[PDB]
Amino acid sequence: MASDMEEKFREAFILFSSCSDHIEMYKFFELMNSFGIILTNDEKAALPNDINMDYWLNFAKKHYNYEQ
Repeated sequence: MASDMEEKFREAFILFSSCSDHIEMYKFFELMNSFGIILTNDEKAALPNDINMDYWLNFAKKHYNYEQ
């Protein structure tokens, strides 16, 4: 389900951010790739410097491939 996935997204943010309010950019790349999300270079360059859980949840709901 989508709710199932949102809980997976949340727990993964906690893991990849080491329990922090903001995730380092290179760890954000690891986090998104762990869910199959591949950004283009200039999409990466457009990410804001400060990435919190709500940013990641909105991002993951937009980019995740629910077919796979």
